Amino acid sequence: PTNHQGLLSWVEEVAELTQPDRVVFTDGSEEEFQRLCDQLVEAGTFIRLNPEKHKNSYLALSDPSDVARVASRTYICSAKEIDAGPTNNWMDPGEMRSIMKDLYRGCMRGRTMYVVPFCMGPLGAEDPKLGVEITDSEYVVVSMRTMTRMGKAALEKMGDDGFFVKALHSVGAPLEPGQKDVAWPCSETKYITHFPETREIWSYGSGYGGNALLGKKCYSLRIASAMAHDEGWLAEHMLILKLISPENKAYYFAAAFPSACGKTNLAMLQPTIPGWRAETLGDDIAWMRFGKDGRLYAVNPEFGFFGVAPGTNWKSNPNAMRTIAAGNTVFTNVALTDDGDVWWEGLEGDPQHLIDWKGNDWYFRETETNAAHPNSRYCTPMSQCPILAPEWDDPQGVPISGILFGGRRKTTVPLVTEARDWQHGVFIGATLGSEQTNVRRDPMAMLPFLGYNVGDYFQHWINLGKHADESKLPKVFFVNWFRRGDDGRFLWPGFGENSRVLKWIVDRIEHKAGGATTPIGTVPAVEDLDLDGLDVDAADVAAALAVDADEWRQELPLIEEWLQFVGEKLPTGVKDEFDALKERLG
Ligand SMILES: [Zn+2]
Ligand SMILES: [Zn+2]
Repeated sequence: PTNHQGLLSWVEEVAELTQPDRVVFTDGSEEEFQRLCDQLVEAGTFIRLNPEKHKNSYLALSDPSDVARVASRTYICSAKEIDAGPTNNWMDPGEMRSIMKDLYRGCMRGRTMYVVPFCMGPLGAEDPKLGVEITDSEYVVVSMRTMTRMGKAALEKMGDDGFFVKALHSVGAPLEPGQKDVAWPCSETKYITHFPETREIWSYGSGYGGNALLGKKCYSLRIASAMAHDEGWLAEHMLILKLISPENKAYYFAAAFPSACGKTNLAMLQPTIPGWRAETLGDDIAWMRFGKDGRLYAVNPEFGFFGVAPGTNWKSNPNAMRTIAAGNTVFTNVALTDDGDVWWEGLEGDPQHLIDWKGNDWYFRETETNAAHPNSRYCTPMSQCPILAPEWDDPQGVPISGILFGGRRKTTVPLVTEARDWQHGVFIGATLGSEQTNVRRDPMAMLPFLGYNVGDYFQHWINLGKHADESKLPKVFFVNWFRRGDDGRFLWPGFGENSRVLKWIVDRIEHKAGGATTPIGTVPAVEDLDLDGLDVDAADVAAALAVDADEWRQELPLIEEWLQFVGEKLPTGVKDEFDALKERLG
């Protein structure tokens, strides 16, 4: 019962409303972490995994109704609907508060209310962005300890009157005295609400992932994008990659991809060409701000990895596997092996029997249901990653040389393209297309995560570049690892071989590589790429890099219909780039 009167007043007001059995301020210590884990094992929420294979690690199985972030229940409650905009779900904030305050009344009966102080980004910073999550979920507390810098240090940073993001959460499952709880409490009624003006997050009904770990997307992207809008910086859905060349020079890249585009594989790249090395500072969120020298510097505001498990394996991402191998991990909805290890679809091992994510027996080449839930997760400290860059915890961040945007496209979009200038780069991000069941637009990979109007967000990107030293700005590139030939072959082998594309990108930044001037930007010819040691058909690489005018003419009305959907706040500068592309295509 410490504080910081503003924090204490808020906690008292919330507890008065939700009526928990007791209030606990968390300190982030190892002692606390093990105590909370013991209680989770006792509740059945966790089982302890075999410590010989994952030290200090646990498996949680969720209610099948609560297995993912729920976009349709996620809201931006700005004072005016336009400031939420077409990529957001809006409700009048007074109306929303009436609904949610009703839901929160008595919602924590029979439960401990945890008050969880945390810092987004390195503690060493001057004004770090601070938050406090109030939650009635012990699972949330433990995962927040991994995903953020949680506890004592953060609370100290708040001082006696420091600003912090108020983040309120309940699973919405009050208990009567002596009532037996379930392993994974939740509600059929869910809201994940953001109040951008006041920098507040209110979540109810889910204990899962981005709905409940309020640093993960709610703070990192939604609230932070609104802060960045007002304060002159960028909060983005980007991995941060450090690439080191044979001359032993480091280059930092920030890269945004939508889901199902192999983003984690790239973040933990093992280059396949001699003399090139890669290290990571993060694989999800990047916060970028101009430094004194006029360059853009990136910091990872998170402290852990929260990755989709299925598809992660030794043969495609051994670095992720090695990070997980060091333990201290909470797994959610993966399968349990006979020796207390874990498994998920895509992983090596061919286990003959498993217990699946619903607690049922599963048998190899027999059971027709997935052993792990398709959205199952590992939650693991970043500090364990064997290719973690030494700069990972530097509050000054790292200077960004290139910003990459990527998506999955069978046709049309070449393997790599460089923007003509910053404004063109913004257009390339703003019109990022990726395959859906045909092409979904996911601008900067932020479609579900913007804290304000998408058009205003594009204008913000435009403004930051206009007012910057142009020579200091990151160069912008678009990458498509997934282009296919008419017969369905993959034109580019991908994975570690993506290091060859990254080498072209570095060389372009240094003016040491050429390329063709095409209507869509600068695109290398096959001979501009290092394919030495790579058994690939040059004709396939040529096809991967082709820019076909007829294909791009068909792309135009898709882009135009997206730009119309962006609505009244679409920047003139984005429309300018559309018009210029159309003119160049002829
Ligand atoms: Zn994802
Ligand atoms: Zn992500």
